[PDB]
Amino acid sequence: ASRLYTLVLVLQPQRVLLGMKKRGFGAGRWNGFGGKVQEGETIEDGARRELQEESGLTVDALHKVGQIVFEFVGEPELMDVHVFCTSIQGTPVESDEMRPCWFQLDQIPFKDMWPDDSYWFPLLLQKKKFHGYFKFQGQDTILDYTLREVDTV
Ligand SMILES: CNC(=O)c1cnc2cc(OC)c(OC)cc2c1Nc1ccc(Cl)cc1F
Repeated sequence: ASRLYTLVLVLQPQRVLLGMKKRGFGAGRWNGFGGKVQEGETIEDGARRELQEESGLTVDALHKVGQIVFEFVGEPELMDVHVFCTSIQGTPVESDEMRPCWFQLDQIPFKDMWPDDSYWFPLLLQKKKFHGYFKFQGQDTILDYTLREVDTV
Protein backbone atom coordinates (compact mmCIF):
# COMPACT_ATOMS: atom_id res chain seq x y z
CA ALA A 1 0.00 0.00 0.00
CA SER A 2 2.62 2.53 -1.17
CA ARG A 3 2.34 5.49 -3.59
CA LEU A 4 5.30 6.76 -5.66
CA TYR A 5 6.67 10.25 -5.13
CA THR A 6 9.78 12.08 -6.19
CA LEU A 7 11.90 14.63 -4.44
CA VAL A 8 14.62 16.69 -6.11
CA LEU A 9 17.46 18.52 -4.41
CA VAL A 10 19.31 21.16 -6.45
CA LEU A 11 22.67 20.84 -4.72
CA GLN A 12 25.64 22.90 -5.85
CA PRO A 13 29.14 22.80 -4.28
CA GLN A 14 28.41 25.58 -1.71
CA ARG A 15 24.58 25.92 -1.67
CA VAL A 16 21.32 24.07 -1.93
CA LEU A 17 17.97 25.30 -3.23
CA LEU A 18 14.92 24.72 -1.09
CA GLY A 19 11.33 25.87 -1.46
CA MET A 20 9.06 27.18 1.27
CA LYS A 21 5.74 25.49 0.69
CA LYS A 22 2.85 27.92 0.94
CA ARG A 23 -0.16 25.58 1.06
CA GLY A 24 -1.30 21.96 1.26
CA PHE A 25 0.54 19.20 3.08
CA GLY A 26 3.94 20.38 4.32
CA ALA A 27 3.05 24.11 4.26
CA GLY A 28 5.46 26.24 6.31
CA ARG A 29 8.50 24.01 5.75
CA TRP A 30 11.44 24.28 3.42
CA ASN A 31 11.42 21.26 1.10
CA GLY A 32 13.01 19.88 -1.98
CA PHE A 33 10.81 19.86 -5.10
CA GLY A 34 8.60 16.88 -5.74
CA GLY A 35 5.24 15.26 -6.06
CA LYS A 36 3.34 12.26 -7.26
CA VAL A 37 4.55 10.13 -10.15
CA GLN A 38 1.89 9.98 -12.90
CA GLU A 39 0.46 7.07 -14.93
CA GLY A 40 2.67 6.11 -17.87
CA GLU A 41 5.53 8.24 -16.56
CA THR A 42 8.91 6.93 -15.30
CA ILE A 43 9.99 7.96 -11.81
CA GLU A 44 12.89 10.03 -13.28
CA ASP A 45 10.58 11.77 -15.78
CA GLY A 46 8.27 12.52 -12.87
CA ALA A 47 11.19 14.03 -10.91
CA ARG A 48 12.14 16.32 -13.85
CA ARG A 49 8.51 17.42 -14.34
CA GLU A 50 7.94 18.19 -10.64
CA LEU A 51 11.13 20.22 -10.41
CA GLN A 52 9.79 22.50 -13.17
CA GLU A 53 6.26 22.77 -11.78
CA GLU A 54 7.48 23.65 -8.32
CA SER A 55 10.68 25.61 -8.92
CA GLY A 56 10.51 26.76 -12.55
CA LEU A 57 13.89 25.10 -13.22
CA THR A 58 14.79 22.89 -16.12
CA VAL A 59 17.04 19.88 -15.28
CA ASP A 60 18.73 17.67 -17.86
CA ALA A 61 20.82 15.15 -15.82
CA LEU A 62 19.33 13.86 -12.56
CA HIS A 63 21.12 11.39 -10.31
CA LYS A 64 19.22 9.08 -7.97
CA VAL A 65 20.49 9.43 -4.42
CA GLY A 66 17.97 7.74 -2.20
CA GLN A 67 14.73 6.06 -1.51
CA ILE A 68 12.80 6.92 1.65
CA VAL A 69 9.54 5.45 2.79
CA PHE A 70 7.34 7.58 5.03
CA GLU A 71 4.64 6.12 7.22
CA PHE A 72 2.11 8.23 9.09
CA VAL A 73 0.59 6.17 11.87
CA GLY A 74 -3.02 5.40 11.20
CA GLU A 75 -2.79 6.43 7.50
CA PRO A 76 -3.00 3.52 5.03
CA GLU A 77 -0.80 4.81 2.28
CA LEU A 78 2.98 4.78 2.61
CA MET A 79 4.91 7.39 0.65
CA ASP A 80 7.64 5.74 -1.43
CA VAL A 81 9.87 8.71 -2.15
CA HIS A 82 12.59 8.53 -4.79
CA VAL A 83 15.16 11.20 -4.07
CA PHE A 84 17.31 12.77 -6.79
CA CYS A 85 20.12 15.31 -6.89
CA THR A 86 21.08 17.82 -9.71
CA SER A 87 23.26 20.96 -13.72
CA ILE A 88 20.17 23.22 -14.10
CA GLN A 89 18.81 25.98 -16.42
CA GLY A 90 16.63 28.92 -15.51
CA THR A 91 16.24 30.99 -12.38
CA PRO A 92 14.04 29.75 -9.49
CA VAL A 93 10.47 31.07 -9.79
CA GLU A 94 8.40 32.16 -6.76
CA SER A 95 4.80 31.20 -7.29
CA ASP A 96 1.54 31.01 -5.26
CA GLU A 97 2.66 27.56 -4.12
CA MET A 98 6.37 27.83 -3.48
CA ARG A 99 9.01 30.43 -2.41
CA PRO A 100 12.52 29.14 -3.44
CA CYS A 101 15.67 30.26 -1.66
CA TRP A 102 19.35 29.30 -1.87
CA PHE A 103 20.97 28.22 1.39
CA GLN A 104 24.65 27.98 2.20
CA LEU A 105 25.51 24.39 3.24
CA ASP A 106 26.30 25.46 6.85
CA GLN A 107 22.97 27.43 7.04
CA ILE A 108 20.44 24.63 6.22
CA PRO A 109 17.19 25.57 8.09
CA PHE A 110 16.63 22.24 9.79
CA LYS A 111 14.34 23.80 12.42
CA ASP A 112 11.94 24.76 9.55
CA MET A 113 12.25 21.48 7.64
CA TRP A 114 10.68 18.08 8.07
CA PRO A 115 12.40 16.36 11.04
CA ASP A 116 13.71 13.44 8.93
CA ASP A 117 15.96 15.80 6.96
CA SER A 118 18.31 16.10 9.89
CA TYR A 119 19.09 12.38 9.47
CA TRP A 120 19.59 11.98 5.72
CA PHE A 121 20.92 15.48 4.69
CA PRO A 122 24.40 14.71 6.19
CA LEU A 123 24.45 11.78 3.70
CA LEU A 124 23.17 13.75 0.75
CA LEU A 125 25.83 16.47 1.42
CA GLN A 126 28.61 13.92 1.46
CA LYS A 127 27.43 12.38 -1.89
CA LYS A 128 26.24 9.18 -0.29
CA LYS A 129 23.27 7.09 -1.42
CA PHE A 130 20.73 5.73 1.04
CA HIS A 131 17.61 3.82 1.86
CA GLY A 132 15.45 5.10 4.69
CA TYR A 133 12.15 4.53 6.46
CA PHE A 134 10.61 7.02 8.88
CA LYS A 135 7.47 6.39 10.93
CA PHE A 136 5.76 9.63 11.96
CA GLN A 137 3.05 10.41 14.42
CA GLY A 138 1.53 13.56 13.02
CA GLN A 139 3.89 15.94 11.19
CA ASP A 140 6.42 16.67 13.96
CA THR A 141 7.36 13.41 15.66
CA ILE A 142 9.48 10.57 14.43
CA LEU A 143 8.48 7.41 16.36
CA ASP A 144 11.14 5.18 14.77
CA TYR A 145 13.27 5.06 11.69
CA THR A 146 15.94 3.17 9.81
CA LEU A 147 18.56 4.70 7.53
CA ARG A 148 21.33 2.83 5.69
CA GLU A 149 23.89 3.81 3.09
CA VAL A 150 23.83 1.79 -0.10
CA ASP A 151 25.94 1.52 -3.20
CA THR A 152 22.90 1.36 -5.50
CA VAL A 153 19.51 3.01 -4.90
C1 LIG B 1 14.20 18.34 1.97
N1 LIG B 1 13.24 17.37 2.48
C2 LIG B 1 11.98 17.35 2.07
O1 LIG B 1 11.62 18.13 1.21
C3 LIG B 1 11.02 16.43 2.77
C4 LIG B 1 11.41 15.71 3.90
N2 LIG B 1 10.64 14.92 4.60
C5 LIG B 1 9.33 14.80 4.24
C6 LIG B 1 8.48 14.02 5.06
C7 LIG B 1 7.15 13.90 4.77
O2 LIG B 1 6.26 13.14 5.48
C8 LIG B 1 6.78 12.37 6.57
C9 LIG B 1 6.60 14.58 3.66
O3 LIG B 1 5.25 14.42 3.51
C10 LIG B 1 4.58 15.23 2.53
C11 LIG B 1 7.39 15.38 2.89
C12 LIG B 1 8.79 15.47 3.11
C13 LIG B 1 9.69 16.26 2.33
N3 LIG B 1 9.28 16.86 1.15
C14 LIG B 1 8.45 16.27 0.17
C15 LIG B 1 7.60 17.09 -0.57
C16 LIG B 1 6.78 16.56 -1.55
C17 LIG B 1 6.81 15.20 -1.79
CL1 LIG B 1 5.79 14.53 -3.00
C18 LIG B 1 7.65 14.35 -1.09
C19 LIG B 1 8.46 14.91 -0.13
F1 LIG B 1 9.26 14.10 0.58
